[PDB]
Amino acid sequence: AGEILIKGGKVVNEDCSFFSDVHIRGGKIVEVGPDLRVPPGARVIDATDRLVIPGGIDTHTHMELAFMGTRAVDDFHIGTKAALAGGTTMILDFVMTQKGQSLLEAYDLWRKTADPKVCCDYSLHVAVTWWSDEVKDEMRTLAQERGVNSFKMFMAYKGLFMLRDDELYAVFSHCKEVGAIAQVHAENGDLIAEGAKKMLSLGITGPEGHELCRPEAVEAEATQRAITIASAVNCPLYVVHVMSKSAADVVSKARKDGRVVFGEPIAASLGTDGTNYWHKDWAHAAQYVMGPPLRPDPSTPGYLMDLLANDDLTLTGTDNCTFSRCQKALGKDDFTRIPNGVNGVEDRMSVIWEKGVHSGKMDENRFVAVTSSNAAKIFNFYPQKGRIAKDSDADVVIWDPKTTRKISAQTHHQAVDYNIFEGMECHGVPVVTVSRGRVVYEEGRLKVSPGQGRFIHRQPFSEFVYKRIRQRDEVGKPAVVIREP
Amino acid sequence: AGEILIKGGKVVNEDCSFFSDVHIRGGKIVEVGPDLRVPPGARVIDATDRLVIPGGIDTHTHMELAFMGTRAVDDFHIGTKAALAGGTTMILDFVMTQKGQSLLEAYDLWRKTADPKVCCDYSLHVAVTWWSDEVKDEMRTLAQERGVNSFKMFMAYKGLFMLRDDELYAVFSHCKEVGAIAQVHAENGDLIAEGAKKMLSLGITGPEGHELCRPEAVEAEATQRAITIASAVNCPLYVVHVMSKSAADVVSKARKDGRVVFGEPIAASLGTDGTNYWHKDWAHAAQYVMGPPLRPDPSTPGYLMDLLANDDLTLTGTDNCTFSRCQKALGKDDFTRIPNGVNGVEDRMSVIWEKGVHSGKMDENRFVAVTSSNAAKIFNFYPQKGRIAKDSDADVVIWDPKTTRKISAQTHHQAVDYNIFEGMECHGVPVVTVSRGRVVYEEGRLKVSPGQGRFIHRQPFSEFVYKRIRQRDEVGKPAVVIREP
Amino acid sequence: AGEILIKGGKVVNEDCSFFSDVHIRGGKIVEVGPDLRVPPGARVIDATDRLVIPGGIDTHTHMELAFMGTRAVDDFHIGTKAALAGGTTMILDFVMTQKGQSLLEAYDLWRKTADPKVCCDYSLHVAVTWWSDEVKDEMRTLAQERGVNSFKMFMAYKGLFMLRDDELYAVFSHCKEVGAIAQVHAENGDLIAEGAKKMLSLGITGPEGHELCRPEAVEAEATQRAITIASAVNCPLYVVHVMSKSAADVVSKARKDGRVVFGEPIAASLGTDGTNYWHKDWAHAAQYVMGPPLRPDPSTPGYLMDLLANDDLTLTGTDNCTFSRCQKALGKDDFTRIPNGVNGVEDRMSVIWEKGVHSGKMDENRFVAVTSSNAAKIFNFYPQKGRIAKDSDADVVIWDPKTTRKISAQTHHQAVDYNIFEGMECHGVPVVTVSRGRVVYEEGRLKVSPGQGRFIHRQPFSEFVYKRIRQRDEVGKPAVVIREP
Amino acid sequence: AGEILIKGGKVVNEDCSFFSDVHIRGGKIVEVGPDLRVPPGARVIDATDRLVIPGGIDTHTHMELAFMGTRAVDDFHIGTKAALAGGTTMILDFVMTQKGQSLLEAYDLWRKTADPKVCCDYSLHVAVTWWSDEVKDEMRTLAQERGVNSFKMFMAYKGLFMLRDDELYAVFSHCKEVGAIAQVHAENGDLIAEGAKKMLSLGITGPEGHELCRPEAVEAEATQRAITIASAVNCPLYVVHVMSKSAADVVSKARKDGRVVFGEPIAASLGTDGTNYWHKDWAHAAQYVMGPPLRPDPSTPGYLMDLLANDDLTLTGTDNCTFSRCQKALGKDDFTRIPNGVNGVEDRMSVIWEKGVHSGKMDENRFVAVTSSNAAKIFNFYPQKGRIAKDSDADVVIWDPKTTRKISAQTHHQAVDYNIFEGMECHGVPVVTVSRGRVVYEEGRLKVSPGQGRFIHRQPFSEFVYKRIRQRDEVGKPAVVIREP
Ligand SMILES: NC(=O)NCCC(=O)O
Ligand SMILES: NC(=O)NCCC(=O)O
Ligand SMILES: NC(=O)NCCC(=O)O
Ligand SMILES: NC(=O)NCCC(=O)O
Ligand SMILES: [Zn+2]
Ligand SMILES: [Zn+2]
Ligand SMILES: [Zn+2]
Ligand SMILES: [Zn+2]
Ligand SMILES: [Zn+2]
Ligand SMILES: [Zn+2]
Ligand SMILES: [Zn+2]
Ligand SMILES: [Zn+2]
Repeated sequence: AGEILIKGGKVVNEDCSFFSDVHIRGGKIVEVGPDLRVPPGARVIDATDRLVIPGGIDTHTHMELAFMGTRAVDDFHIGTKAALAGGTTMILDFVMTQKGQSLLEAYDLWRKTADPKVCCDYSLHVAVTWWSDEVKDEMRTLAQERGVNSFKMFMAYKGLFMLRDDELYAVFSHCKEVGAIAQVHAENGDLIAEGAKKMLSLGITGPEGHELCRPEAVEAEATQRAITIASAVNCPLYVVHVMSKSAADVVSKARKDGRVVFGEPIAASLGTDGTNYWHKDWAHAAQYVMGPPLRPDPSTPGYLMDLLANDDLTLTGTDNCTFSRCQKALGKDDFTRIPNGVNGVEDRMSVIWEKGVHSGKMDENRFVAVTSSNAAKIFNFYPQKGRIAKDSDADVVIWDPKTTRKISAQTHHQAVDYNIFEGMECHGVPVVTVSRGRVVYEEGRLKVSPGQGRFIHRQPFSEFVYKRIRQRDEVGKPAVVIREP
Repeated sequence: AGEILIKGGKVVNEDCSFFSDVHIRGGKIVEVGPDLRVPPGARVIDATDRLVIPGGIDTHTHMELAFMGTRAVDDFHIGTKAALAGGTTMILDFVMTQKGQSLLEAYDLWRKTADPKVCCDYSLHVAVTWWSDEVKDEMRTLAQERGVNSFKMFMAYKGLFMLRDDELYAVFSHCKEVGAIAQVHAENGDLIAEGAKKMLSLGITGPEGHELCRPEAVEAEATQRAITIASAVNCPLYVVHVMSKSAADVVSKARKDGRVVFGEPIAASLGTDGTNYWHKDWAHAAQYVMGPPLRPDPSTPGYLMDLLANDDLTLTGTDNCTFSRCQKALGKDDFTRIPNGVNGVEDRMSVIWEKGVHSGKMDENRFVAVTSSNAAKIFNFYPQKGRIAKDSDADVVIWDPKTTRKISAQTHHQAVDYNIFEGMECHGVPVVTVSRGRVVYEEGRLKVSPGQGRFIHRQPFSEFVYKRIRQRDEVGKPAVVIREP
Repeated sequence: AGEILIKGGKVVNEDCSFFSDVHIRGGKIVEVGPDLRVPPGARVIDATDRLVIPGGIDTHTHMELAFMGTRAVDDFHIGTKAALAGGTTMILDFVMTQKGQSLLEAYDLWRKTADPKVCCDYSLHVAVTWWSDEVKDEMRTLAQERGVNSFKMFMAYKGLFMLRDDELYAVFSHCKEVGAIAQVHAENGDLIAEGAKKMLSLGITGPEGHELCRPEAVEAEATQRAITIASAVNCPLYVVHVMSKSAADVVSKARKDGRVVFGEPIAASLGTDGTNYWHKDWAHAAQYVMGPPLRPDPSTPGYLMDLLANDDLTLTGTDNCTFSRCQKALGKDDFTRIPNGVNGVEDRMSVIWEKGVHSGKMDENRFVAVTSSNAAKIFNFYPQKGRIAKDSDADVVIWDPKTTRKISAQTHHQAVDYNIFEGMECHGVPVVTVSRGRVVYEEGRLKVSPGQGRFIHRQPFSEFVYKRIRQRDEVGKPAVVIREP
Repeated sequence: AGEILIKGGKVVNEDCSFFSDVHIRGGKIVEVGPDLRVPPGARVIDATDRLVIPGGIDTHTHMELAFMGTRAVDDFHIGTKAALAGGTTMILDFVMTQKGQSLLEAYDLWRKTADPKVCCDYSLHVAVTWWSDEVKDEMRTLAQERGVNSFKMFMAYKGLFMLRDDELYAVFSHCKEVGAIAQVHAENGDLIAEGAKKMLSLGITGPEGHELCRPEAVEAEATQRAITIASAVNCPLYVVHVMSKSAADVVSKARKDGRVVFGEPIAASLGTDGTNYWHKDWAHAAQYVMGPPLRPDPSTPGYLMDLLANDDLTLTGTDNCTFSRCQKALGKDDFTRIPNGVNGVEDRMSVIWEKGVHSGKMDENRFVAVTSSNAAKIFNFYPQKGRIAKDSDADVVIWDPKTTRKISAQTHHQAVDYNIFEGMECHGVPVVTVSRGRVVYEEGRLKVSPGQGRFIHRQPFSEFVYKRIRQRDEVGKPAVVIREP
């Protein structure tokens, strides 16, 4: 069996917190309540003075992605181990289909790579990086049979992944038809391409050139544009890696205006800023390079945390896409060649707790919402995950909100040899991680086998995403004026 | 016993909706799950094609209030009956303590009046309409022993209930000390007093004078002021009856800015507008008169519903404070003498469903949040109410979202002889109402006895309200700069 | 000679108003001051109780444009006559170069058509409707030798005039190089194309389909996008025909943010709204059809006037592009075939005075700014026009602000057989119009000859437009961080 | 006579810039034009490579004010000398009438003190620090006979100058009746009083306590409140010393909304920030203390300059109210006793040029608007001052925009022994200052006699301020609905 009783702790769900024990049997939570009996043989995890929360769900990872010449060093095995050590029990990774390549082939290739390696549960989003009848069919198959209800489109990466407004319109229309959510990388790829060309011609080859060629206006513009096209076809939209105040404000305004759109800041944009691109040490600066870039306005991470607290922004991922110091160095003379991507999978939970809960910006319940529950709602497996309740999956973290840990590449479990949060002292430590009903992390040690985690198959038409869309299809149809001919 | 099994319906909570039966025994929900056994003797309510939702909680009523010369016609008995017929199973009414009068006496007087009459559960807020050592002591007693964690302060009603900024500061400080929430009637009472004097001198004695003397700037101003004072003392704030776009925007901005404040639109401001004050029929116009007034900008109710959907605004009441046609007529020659107050207790649920869910602005789950769950969270009895779950109170409504009912003073159960929503066709009908585990409304008929309802005693420091306040007390203390003398 | 002395009136300039006579000799104002001597032979125009203002400058006309199959009925001759009768003494018309056609040929063709016909002064903007080395050269020639410092680009009209973001970037870059201002028609042409296709498939063929296929989000999106690209290249930008609140707000925000951008509402969007597209009479509805469309939110024209008063919006034109009732009827069965364009050249001045000055939104001086002075500043001939002062051109209107005139296609001087402002009672009447130092309109009668007006040759680098751009070129250059290799 | 010909320079007015000489005779500009003849005897000031601009007008000074126990060290003599040396040729100083004291007596006392000492022209605003029939009469006399059209009211300084909302309403009403503009010190005096009491009890006695007791919310709140009351009585309003982003945004929103209100940032809030209150050196920190305080958000001065460039904010003063290092030291142990006030009169022009024009935020013409022209328009002597034109007063500065000067208490002409802009390198130097047609400053040396300057008597109903107010009185009267009784 493996029975666990988590005793003495305070359960924290998105709605409220309460003292109760949690009885885990066979991969599931089978009872939640005060003073539960320890069945003979069951292991007791003593959660006295700890919070018992749903494991974190990272909506946004790229484990071992082949990108910009080289492949990310955190792979599905190490990446999921590092996740677990940081209190994160599921990741959602992007199938980065190449232009002209079958989405089903790319999906198959990702499942073959990840299935034997993941140490925690996971699922996949599929990038739609070109358009045709075939992609159209494949999206339906993915949504109805392969357990994927999220497709990722790019407005940046000109020549590589970018789609133009007419194609986004079509793609978004078909997302709505198959009951998928549309995710977008929202930056203006034409401005980025011109921008970088210009920074290089001016001899600005360092990482400050990377930020200067695509300042936050370029992100805010494409964010509004994506929302507008999606609003025109009544397709639900998800803006991945919101990095800037102005893009966050676009999302905030559109939601207030009743648009079905969700904004996802990431640990990087919540925990540090882009002043690091101006560091005198080139290696240090390059560590932070990713698209969109972190912003040189120091008030950014605090502001994004305030909007995350208030639900202008709704949930978090990390965009974990790591490259070692010697891989980043590929762009020593030209920032367009630094492989883009930062760490976060392991530290997300502590970073958000320290910058969001300890700071007084959000409460512990909103913390659960924005680290697991909302991901489960949008991507369609709530309350199977994201809630401590009978019948839910036993993905559970015992959390110490009072003790601190200092984040350091010297003690972290990620494969990357630096950490963008190097030195940060965070309140909020994952003391014990349970995944699929097994203790996989405790006393600073991991106990898990590659392949122990499972792919989570999801159904389309997630209710949290589609119930308003469908009611608007029914009452928001345009009408003709009846006239004499 | 009275056992009820509600079978075949779809349960709708704030987080998600799911098919399940609900077993009610002894005033409580004792089981929720699929295909439950009907125990011998238990009555089955067939909820096939219906939603099974928590009963509505009206945060804002004034049943039989003696006000402006006369007393409201809907009393605790008829008012709670009408509530039940409209799908609302709890009301929170205001103890309107007079200036210089003991808050404990006023509280006692309200409990004596309401206890033998209420047909559904209820609780009370207490108005703090003057300030002194005695009021200070009485507030502590109310909060610690009398089950009241909400105190109501007025920035309008000059000469009558109004408090100045220094007194609000003190009052708000002491609310924070006793773990109460501060509610405010946010209009500038000095502008209202000057405004009305001016409208009368210009011979504008009709109800249009009532709105013109205190247009929405006057509400927005006092709303910002209340938020600022409350932010200065770190006291949680609740703005009652938000009537206008601009005041709603103040609340929306303050929350985005991380201020602990909640905004409560009411059915009136969600379901109609203030163009009615300009109606050629004086009686018709006077029906809508209340403070703050409904606004002549027709886009108002739709905008307030959009902000309620997005959580800029968080929950709803009705400010039910009804006066018959012949009572309103007291101000035939002078709008300052029309007793202020409109209906809503009965129609709130259908009005919000039609204007909010049927319109596609919010989903059924957000509907439960803004009609019961959030009230229970703020006023500190969740999930005892506001949730369909084992151990919760059996206050449950079987709801038909597809059928319409037309609202009319001819068919309504309120004592008042008109209805501000006269003629409105609403999708969303309460077909069966269960209160304290008894069927009190079914087949258009009420079956309930005055006194059947119970006063709900609450504890202070509601966690949903105070967890951020307390963390800010711990990390947001101002520090001195250490200097050589 | 033709000497005129305008006596007894109050001169109104953009900065202030003052009593003075104005002495006109040889096409120029040669003296302004109190109690001027009447030289023997000079005609006195008695301006007692009248304002003496600079003639209106219409920044935005399409006289006799061949468009959507047919050509506008108001031609350079009738159009300029109608302008004069309405108090407007200069128009700036768009050379609508076709895709692949020489801009110089189109320019020559417009000068040949207009020179022998105009009855008042005029100048030209040139549309850049495709991109290449040749267009690049021609733009330089136009700017340096042909008196044109304004080029017009389209984000709408897919297949016809539309340019993509990379081309706008290049085009805007070259505008900056030649010291021109970039004008943009800011709507998303991909959304319009999809939108219309969809409205037709739903059998919405009436004019309401025209507005519904491109609601204001589509305008606001492209407006932000244009501003962003122009900000990226430091090119000054001008947004023509701002029709909606949301697009106006984009412009307002960008200016507050220090972006060099100007917004131009037109008489149509200041004086009426798009509810007319829903009129039961098809002919009536089609009268209002133009791109972007007038908006069905009735608060629009008032809001645009408030932003024009506050300088969020800076100056006005009419987009005068008129088609008779039988020409509009070309789209009786399909709104995509209604020739787009409304009237305004004649009524602009009275419409803006009535809706802006008489309403109390702006003063008479701001009225001069937004009807002549700012056009002269941006398009680079101030104070030669747009000011009553010694040495300025004698384009002068004697204006009665107190008397009303009702606008009617029955009394107007435009060739079109209807008027979108039909029935409007406007305070503010042009009683006498002086153009090039000659009385061309008085006692309701026109006295002017086709060809009397002159083309105004302008120089590039208008100081009002470029002084900030050039200082930013000097201090806003991006810098490299100096690092060890 | 004293004739001066200023030759070879570029004249810069609010509307445009142009090459011309300026002929000065007898205190007036008597001709402006190219290549003017030098009359025998006239002194030529060679303005080759210089701008010739209207002298600066400082709307906001307190020369030798007795305040908080002691009197400001810059008096009318030294203060006006320092003004002249900085390119400022007029100051408007506040008659600080004490509570219960005759406004006419205070006015007389200020004229007696200033008349024999001023070295440049000046005028006065009168503070209305209490309310009664007598103050009412005195305000009329001041406005009609004493040349004052601006009255200053306080929402801060509880116990000392503060007025409550009902009194502001009355005061603002009477300002409108006498054709005066209402100026307000907009901070919530009740919050300040509580705030400071709290900071002291926590042992925060340093200048950081001064800012922390009244953060920018306290300013923004009172700013909105003042605007609302003034909007209710249709009285034009002027918000003095706007110090914070949020208060500036209130003003910006109200103007966009068509409210007649003007915002005046000062040199301090445009040129430095409130991080200085946290300096380890107490003397340094105390130098910056004034009400409202400078703000610790470093983006503030840049943001205020952007809103000044865009006309959200309209004109500038300095609030010059200086106290020596040993006078500031009066509050060594208690920040409530540091005499409030900073320097600026001398450096305003260079500070604004460097931070506003050199930075690319505004052009030279907007610079003239916000340093002289708008003050002259609002306070009612334009174009007698604020314009280089025939008949205007010869208050003229020859300005070098290319050379820098470093500001230092070691080289400045103010009496105060420190400078809040210490060390700042500003482009933009006043090389020659002409006041009343005499060279009073050249080659770094002053040549002027105490009493040479004149008091400027103004008339009420300034047109720039009142033309919209009066039109709204005529068309914005509320109407009754006509009903059967
Ligand atoms: N961009 C980046 O740096 N991380 C992942 C690649 C992407 O999605 O943009
Ligand atoms: N105002 C009103 O009309 N209803 C209740 C009384 C109040 O709270 O203002
Ligand atoms: N569009 C329109 O209706 N008038 C002129 C053509 C254009 O510029 O769009
Ligand atoms: N406050 C200040 O520091 N300067 C002048 C006094 C005032 O007006 O507030
Ligand atoms: Zn991305
Ligand atoms: Zn990514
Ligand atoms: Zn109230
Ligand atoms: Zn109430
Ligand atoms: Zn156009
Ligand atoms: Zn046009
Ligand atoms: Zn002040
Ligand atoms: Zn002052």
